[PDB]
Amino acid sequence: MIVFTDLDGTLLDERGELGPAREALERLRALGVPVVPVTAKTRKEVEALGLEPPFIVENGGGLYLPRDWPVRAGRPKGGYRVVSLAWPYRKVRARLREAEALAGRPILGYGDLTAEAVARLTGLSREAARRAKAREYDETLVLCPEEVEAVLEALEAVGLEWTHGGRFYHAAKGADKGRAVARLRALWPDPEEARFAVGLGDSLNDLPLFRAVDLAVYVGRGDPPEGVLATPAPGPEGFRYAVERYLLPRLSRR
Amino acid sequence: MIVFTDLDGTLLDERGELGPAREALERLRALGVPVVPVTAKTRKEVEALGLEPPFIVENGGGLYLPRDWPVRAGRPKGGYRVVSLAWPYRKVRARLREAEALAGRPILGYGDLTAEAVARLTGLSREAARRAKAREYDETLVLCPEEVEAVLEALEAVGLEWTHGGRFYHAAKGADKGRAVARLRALWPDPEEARFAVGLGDSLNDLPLFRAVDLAVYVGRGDPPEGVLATPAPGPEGFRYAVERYLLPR
Ligand SMILES: O=C(O)[C@@H](CO)O[C@H]1O[C@H](CO)[C@@H](O)[C@H](O)[C@@H]1O
Ligand SMILES: O=C(O)[C@@H](CO)O[C@H]1O[C@H](CO)[C@@H](O)[C@H](O)[C@@H]1O
Ligand SMILES: [Mg+2]
Ligand SMILES: [Mg+2]
Repeated sequence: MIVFTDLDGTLLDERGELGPAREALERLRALGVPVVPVTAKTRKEVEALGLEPPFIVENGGGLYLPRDWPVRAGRPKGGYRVVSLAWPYRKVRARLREAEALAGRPILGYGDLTAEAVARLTGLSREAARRAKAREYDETLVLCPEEVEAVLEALEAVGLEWTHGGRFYHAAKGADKGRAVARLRALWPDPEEARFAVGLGDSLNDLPLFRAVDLAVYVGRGDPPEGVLATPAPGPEGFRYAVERYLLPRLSRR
Repeated sequence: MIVFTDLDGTLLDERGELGPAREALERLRALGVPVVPVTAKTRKEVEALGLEPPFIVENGGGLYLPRDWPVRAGRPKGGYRVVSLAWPYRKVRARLREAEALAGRPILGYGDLTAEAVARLTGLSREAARRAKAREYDETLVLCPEEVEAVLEALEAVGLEWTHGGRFYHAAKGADKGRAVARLRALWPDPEEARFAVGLGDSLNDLPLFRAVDLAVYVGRGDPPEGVLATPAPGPEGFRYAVERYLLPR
């Protein structure tokens, strides 16, 4: 079993911290069950949480592996090995200018904003906002609700893909959480261990994750997507519940 | 006679330079008639055009005078004395943060954006965008058409004032082109020279300017405000027309 988990609104509390999930994560570690973050966050943000690879960043844009992963893949990038699945940020940003020209409306993303502005918009500290701005694949958009319909159509017209991560829309090309999870499972050193995948998440950007796993669990607000399990409470309390009710039983058996 | 002139759309053209206005300006110079730019642009932008003081920037937020102006006013700053008429930018920005609270939504302006972003949104070069970001009084807001009304109501609720510049909304407190014109006229060394003021503007946001002068000329497109002269063609062509038809004869 491998557990693939989203971060914001799933494993992380409302302040972006891992505290509330520690107990459940320790249960999993004790049982030798690997946990793989699969997130809209950047590599810099994941590193700041103290999370080690393998992990998947920017909505599946990048798969990061340990430098000594037994299966040789990707290219060395700063102490890791990286498998790039999506277009680079620079290309997304260039194509966004074309979308903006079509929409006839400004389309602002983090790349247009100061760290100070991103901090104000997100509730992050200035330092954390700098990490959120260090994007390699995916752009986070800052859209007024009134312009969303027009903007999304403009993104499609210019060949970009969009998703939504809980509070913000994102634009990218080739970044899909399920594509990335599939790739990582195919690169797993122990085929048996990778045979059964669990996926937990809370937002639209997790729908492809749920399709790529064998057991899907929704810990967001409201009703779950069809065929995905719910928990009584959202976020880390939902993650904890899922570990204790859905996973632990499956880990003994017979 | 003093000629107060808006920049963009009036003295400047599509790309932002002097069309058939160079000659019109040299004529006024030859007659020893002062020309005072009155603009939404920053001091750094006006300097880049090579314009010498006196000039009025940021929609009347600041009046810049030569350091050696014969009438003592304002605060010394290098080659200038500056008369600040409006709240400083930092204070406007702080009030904006409050306005966001009431509006329950982000209110973004140039201060929140990179020079690269400002350049893309305005059509300016990165270098020109950096100068447009060097604001001392007034903030340029970046608003989608559908959010404008909610935002304006919030700005006013927190004690800010707003104006429309031609493409962007602006927020400030105490920046008014007419107030700045009246102040400069009162600070003019030779009262006889400032007795008759002319005001040329390309837009309706030049109404405060039009009210503060004795002869108002609209060199924009379509009908001019009531009590304001017009030209057949806008721009420096309008400026030239206006100078030839309305001024030179005096
Ligand atoms: O889209 C969102 O709602 C969130 C959560 O998915 O991600 C963005 O917002 C987060 C901050 O709220 C950043 O940490 C991420 O990098 C990204 O920019
Ligand atoms: O609001 C506008 O439409 C123009 C003209 O009024 O001023 C803003 O926009 C100009 C760029 O178009 C800048 O040069 C000014 O500094 C200011 O930010
Ligand atoms: Mg999430
Ligand atoms: Mg103008």
